[PDB]
Amino acid sequence: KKLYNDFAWECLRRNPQYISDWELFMKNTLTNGGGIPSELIQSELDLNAEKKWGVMKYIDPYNSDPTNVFWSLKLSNRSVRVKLWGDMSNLPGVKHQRLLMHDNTLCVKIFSQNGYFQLFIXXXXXXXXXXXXXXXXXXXXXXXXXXKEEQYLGLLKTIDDRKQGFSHRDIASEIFGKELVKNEWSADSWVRAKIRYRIKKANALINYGYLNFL
Amino acid sequence: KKLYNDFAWECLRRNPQYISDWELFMKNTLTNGGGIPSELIQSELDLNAEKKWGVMKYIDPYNSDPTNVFWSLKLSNRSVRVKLWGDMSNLPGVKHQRLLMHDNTLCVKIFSQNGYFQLFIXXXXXXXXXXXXXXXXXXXXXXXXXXKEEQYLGLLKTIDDRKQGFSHRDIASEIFGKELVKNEWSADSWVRAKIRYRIKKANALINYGYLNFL
Amino acid sequence: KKLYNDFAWECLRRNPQYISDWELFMKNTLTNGGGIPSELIQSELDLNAEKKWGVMKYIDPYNSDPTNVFWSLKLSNRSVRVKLWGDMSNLPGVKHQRLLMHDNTLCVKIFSQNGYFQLFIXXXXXXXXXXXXXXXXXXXXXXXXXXKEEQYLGLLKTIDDRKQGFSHRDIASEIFGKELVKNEWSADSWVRAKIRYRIKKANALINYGYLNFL
Amino acid sequence: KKLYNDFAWECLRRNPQYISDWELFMKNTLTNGGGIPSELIQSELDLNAEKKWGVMKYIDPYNSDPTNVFWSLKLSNRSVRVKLWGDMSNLPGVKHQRLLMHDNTLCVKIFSQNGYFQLFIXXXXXXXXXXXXXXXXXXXXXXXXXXKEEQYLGLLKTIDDRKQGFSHRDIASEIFGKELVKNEWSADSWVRAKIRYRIKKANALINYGYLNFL
Amino acid sequence: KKLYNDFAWECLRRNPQYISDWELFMKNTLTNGGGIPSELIQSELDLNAEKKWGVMKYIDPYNSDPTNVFWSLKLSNRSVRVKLWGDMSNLPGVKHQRLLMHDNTLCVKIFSQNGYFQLFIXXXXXXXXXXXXXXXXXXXXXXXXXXKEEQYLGLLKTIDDRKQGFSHRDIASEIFGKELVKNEWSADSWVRAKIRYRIKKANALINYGYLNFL
Amino acid sequence: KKLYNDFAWECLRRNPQYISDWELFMKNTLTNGGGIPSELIQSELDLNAEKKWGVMKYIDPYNSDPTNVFWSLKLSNRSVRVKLWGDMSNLPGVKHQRLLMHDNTLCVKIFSQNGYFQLFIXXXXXXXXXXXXXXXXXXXXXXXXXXKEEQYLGLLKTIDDRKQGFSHRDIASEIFGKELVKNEWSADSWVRAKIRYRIKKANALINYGYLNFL
Repeated sequence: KKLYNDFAWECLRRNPQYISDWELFMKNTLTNGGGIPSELIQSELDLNAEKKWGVMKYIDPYNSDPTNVFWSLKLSNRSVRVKLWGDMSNLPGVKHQRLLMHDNTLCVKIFSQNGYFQLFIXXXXXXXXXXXXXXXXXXXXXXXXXXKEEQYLGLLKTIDDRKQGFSHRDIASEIFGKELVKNEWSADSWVRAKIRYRIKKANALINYGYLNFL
Repeated sequence: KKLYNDFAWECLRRNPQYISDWELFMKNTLTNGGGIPSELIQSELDLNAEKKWGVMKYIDPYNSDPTNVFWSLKLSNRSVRVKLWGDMSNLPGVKHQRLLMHDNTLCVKIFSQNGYFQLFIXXXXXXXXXXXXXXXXXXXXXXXXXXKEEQYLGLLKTIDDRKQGFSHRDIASEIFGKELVKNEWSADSWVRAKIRYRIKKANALINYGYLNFL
Repeated sequence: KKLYNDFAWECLRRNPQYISDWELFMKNTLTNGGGIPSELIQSELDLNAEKKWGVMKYIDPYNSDPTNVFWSLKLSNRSVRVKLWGDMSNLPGVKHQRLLMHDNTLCVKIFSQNGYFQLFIXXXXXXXXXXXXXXXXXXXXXXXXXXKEEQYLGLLKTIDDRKQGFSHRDIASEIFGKELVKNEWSADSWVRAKIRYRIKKANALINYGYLNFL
Repeated sequence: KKLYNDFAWECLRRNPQYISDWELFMKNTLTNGGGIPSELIQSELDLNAEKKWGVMKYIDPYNSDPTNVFWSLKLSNRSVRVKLWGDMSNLPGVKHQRLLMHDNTLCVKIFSQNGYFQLFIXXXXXXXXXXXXXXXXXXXXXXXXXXKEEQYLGLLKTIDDRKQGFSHRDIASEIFGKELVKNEWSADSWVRAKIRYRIKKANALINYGYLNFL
Repeated sequence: KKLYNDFAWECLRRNPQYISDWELFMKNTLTNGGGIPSELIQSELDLNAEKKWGVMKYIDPYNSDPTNVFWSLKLSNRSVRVKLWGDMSNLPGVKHQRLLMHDNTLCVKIFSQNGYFQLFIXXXXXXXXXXXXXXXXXXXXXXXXXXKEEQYLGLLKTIDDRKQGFSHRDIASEIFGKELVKNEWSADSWVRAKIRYRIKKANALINYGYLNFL
Repeated sequence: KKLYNDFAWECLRRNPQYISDWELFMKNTLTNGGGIPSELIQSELDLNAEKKWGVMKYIDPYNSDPTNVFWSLKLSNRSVRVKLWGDMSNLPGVKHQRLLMHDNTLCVKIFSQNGYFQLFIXXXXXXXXXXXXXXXXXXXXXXXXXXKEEQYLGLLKTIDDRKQGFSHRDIASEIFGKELVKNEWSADSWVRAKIRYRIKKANALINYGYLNFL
C-alpha cells in the first residue's frame, strides 16, 4: 500500500519534459538496451536524471507511490551521511527501501505515514558543530518519521484537468459553480484571474519549483 | 530607510515580463497619459497588474524598498477584512502605508522590521469560526509585526549575475573557487549541475513561484 | 439528563424576589393570559425579566437543569455576535438550545459537560482588534466546551437549610457536630460567626451577586 | 505611599453600616474610652469587627491605603500558619506590617506592589499533605508578592456617585453621553437597566460580597 | 513481589564489613539473645547500625527486596516530618511499610514501582519557608511515587564477579571478548585500566559512597 | 583568574596517594629527569596517571584552578570526538586550553564560568544515531558552557580540617557549636555519628568516588 505522499514527486511526475524523458529512457532500454530497468541499482542513465531532475533513479510518472523515489544528496534537506540499525528499521509501521548509487554509495530511505528520510552510507552520523543552529532539526524530523499541502495538491489537480482538455472556464465552473461563472466570466474578470493564478502557481511548482520543497 | 524586505517582491521585480510591463506602463502614462503615477491611488491600469502579477499597484522594479508594494486580497495570506486604530499605528518602530483601491476599498499596510500586514476596510475583524483551525495565526502574525530566506536571496543574486552577462562557469567560480572549477568543470559534472539547479530554482520563483509565498 | 450546572442560575433561582416574580408571571399567563409559556420565544414579559434579573426568559426556579436558561448579552461574558454550523453543533456529547428574542435576534446556546456558550445571530464573528488583549479567551472557552465552586454550592445549601426552618445553631451542628456546638456556641462565639458569614456570603451571591459570575 | 490596593477593603469601607460602626467605635473610644486607637494591637472592640466585618482591626473608612487592613484567618485565602525571616522581610520594594491579636497571636502581613500575604505565628509552615491539591498555590502567591478589577473599581465609583447625590440618569449621562441618554432614556429602557445593573453588582459586593474575594 | 530497587541498599548489602556486622548481629540474637529479629521494631542493636551504616534496622544482605530497608532521617533526602492518610496509602499499585523506632517515633515508607518515600510521625508537614528553594521537590518526588543507574548496577555486578573468584582479566573477557583481551591485555594496557576503574568506582560506592545517594 | 571549579579535581587533589604520586613524579623529573614538566604535552609518565587517576597530565595538587586539568576520554562524560572553530573559541567570557596526548591526539578544553567541555581531534562530530537517547545532552551541555555541590565542597572542607590535626569533636564544635557538643558528645551520640558520616562521605569521594562525577 501507499504509505506516504511525496509532494515534490507529485510535481515532478506531472512535468511534460520529465514524462518525455522517462518514455525516451524506457524506449532505449526496452528496444535498444538490456530490457526492464525491487533491487534498485542506479545506472549511468539514472545519474543523468539525478543531475537534471533530482531523482537518483528514473521512476514511472504514472505511479504516485514514492517508494522508489530517491532524491539527490545535492538537493535533499532530509538526508544525512551515516557511518558504520535493526532497531530503527523494523518498527511495526515503518518501512525502508535501499538504492545502490553509481558511486557505490548505498542510500537507504526510512519512511512511514509521516514522511521519509534518507541515510547515505552501529550507526554514527557526522553532525556539523554549529552553536545555535537548526542543523539538529534533521534528527527531530527523523524521530517524527519513526514515531497548505492539501491546497498544493489541489493546484496539481487543476493541471490534470488542463491536460485532459478542460478549459479555464470549465475549471472555473468546477470550483465556483456554473451559475457564478455564467454571471461573472469576462475578459478582465476576477474569476478568470483566479483560475489563471492557479495554473501559474502549479506550473511554477512543476517547472522545477518542487526543488524548493526537497 | 528600508524597514523590511519583501521576498515575493524581490522575485517579482526580477521578472523580465513584469519589467517590460512596468516600462510599458510608464511610457503610456508619461507620453500618452497624465504624467507621473505618497498618495497611492489604484487606477484601472494598476488593477490589470493586480489580476496579472498580484501587486495592487505598478511599482518601479529598480527599488527594493517594499513600502508601496501591496499584494492582492485574492492572493495574500497576510491580510484581513476590518470594519470600523491610533494605538496600533503609532508604535515607535512601526510604520504604515495606505492605498485606495479601484473599488473604493481602503487598504492599509502595517509593517515594521519583522514584516508587513495588510488591513482591508474601533477596529473589528470578522474571523471565521472554525474549531481547531490555524486561521487565528493571522492575529499572531500581526502581533509579531507590532512587537532559508538568506539562501533564497542568494538564488536571486545568481539571476542578477546571469542578466549581467556572467556564464554558468563564471558563477560556479564565484561560489566554489577558480581552482575547483578548473579541475571539475565538465559536460555532466556535478559543479555544472549545481549551478543549473540554482538557476532553475530561482527561475521557478521568478516565474510566478513567488505567489506561493504570499 | 442534566448536562452542566449554571452556578449563576443556582443563585438566581434561590432569590425570593425572583421566585415571587416567576409565580406572578405564571398566574397572569395561566389565569389572565394564553396559558403555558421546547420552542423558546422571548415575549415582552420575558424581556422585563431580562432587564431585571438577566435571564432572557422566565425559567421555573424549581428546576436546576439550565438548558433553557439564557443570559442577557448585556451581562454575559460567554457570548459572541455571529454572522452567517453543523460541524460544531453535532459532536457526540455536545448539545444546543435555541431562543428567539423579542428583537427577532436568534440566540443559540452551545453547551456540554464543561459549560455553555451563547451565539447571537458559514459562521463568522467580529472580534475586536486589540493588541495584547484577553478578548480571544472567548474562543478558548468555546473550544473547552466543544472538547471554589464546590464551596460556593455549599453556601447555597445553607440557604436551603434556612428556608426549611433550620436555625443558625442547627446548621452549625450540621457542619461542626453536636458536641462542638454545645461546647462552643455563645453570644460572640466564632462558631456562630462562621455560620453568619456563610449566610452573608450566600445572600450577597443571591441578591444580584451572581451577576459578577456571568 | 500607597503600595497596593485591597479591593475587598474598597468594598467594605463603602459599606454604610460599617461606616456607622466605625464612627460609633470612634465616639466610644474618644469620649467614653482611652482616646485614639503604628503599634497595632487588637482590642476586644476590634475582635467584634473581626467577627462581624472580617477585618481584625477597625480601620478608618476614609483612607484607601490598606497598610493596616488585616483580614481574619477564618476568612482569608491568603494566610498561613508559621512556626519559628529577615531575608524575606527586607527586599527593596517589599514592606511589612505587624498586628498583635486578642489571643496573643502575632499576625505579620507581607505586601508589595503585587498584593499582600499574611503570616500567623527559622520559618516553617505546616502545609496540608493532599495529593494533587491546589493548597500549594499559597506559596506561589507569596512568591509573586516578594518578586476585571479595573471594571470592579468602576462599579464602586458608581456607588460614590450615588452617595454624592447623582441620579441614575446622571450616571448614565456620565458613562454614555448626554445625547445618547436624552434619546434612549425611558421606563423600560436598556440604558436605565444597565445603570441599575451597575448598582446591583456593586451593592452585592459592598453588602458582604467582598467576603468572596478574601 | 519486589516492587522497586534501592540502589543504596544494593551497595550497602555488598559491603563485606556490613555483611560481617549482620552475621554477628544474627549470632548474638540467635544463640545469645531472644531469637529471630512483618512487625518492624527498631531495637538498640538496630540503632547502632543506623549510626554506623544508615539503615534503621539490620536487614539480611542476601535479599534484594528493599521492603524493610529504612534509611535514617539524619541521612535521607527522601523523608519528611508529618503531624496528625487512607487515601494516599491505598492506591492500587502503591504499598507501604511501617517501622517503630527506638525513640518511639513511627516511620512509614510509601513506595511503588517508581521509588520510595519515608514519613516520620489529617496529615500535615512542616515545610521550611525559603523563597526560591528546591525544598518543595520533596513533594514532587512523593507525587511521582504515588502516580546511569543501569550502569551503576553493572558496576556492582563486577564486584559480584570478583567475590566469586574471577580475576580482572576474566571480567575483561566477559565484557570485551576473549579475542580482544588476548590481543590487548598487558601491564599498562587500557583494557586492564578500564576493569580497574570499574572496581574502584564500585568500591567507592560500596565503602559508604552510597550515602551520597540517600 | 579561576574561571570554574572542577569538583572531581577537588576530590582527587586531596587524595593522599595522588599527592604522594605527584611528589614522586616531581622528584624524578627535577633530580632524575629533564626538569620542570603553557604548552601541555602528555608524556609517558603522565599517561600512567591517566590510567591510574584519570587526569591526562600530572597537575600540582596545591592549585585549585582546573585550567590544565584534563580528564581521560575513557572516563569523561563531557567529551566528544571532533573531526576537521574560531567562532566558538573566542566568545568574550569563554576560554580554552590545549593538550597534546601521547597518541598524538589533540585535546582542546572549552570552559567558562559554567563548566568545561573537552573536544578530541570546519568542526564535525560523529554522534551515535540512537532514537530517544540522551546522547544529545552533550550538545546541550556544550551550549550551556558557551552561553548539592555546595554541600559536597563542605565535605572536602572537613577533610582539610582532619589533615590539619583537628579531631572529630573539634569539627563537631565547628559545625554545631561548643555548647551543643559539650552537652551531647558521647560514645554512641548522634553528633559524633554525623561527623563520622561526613568523613565517610568525603573519603568515598576522594578514594576514586570522584570518577562517578566525570
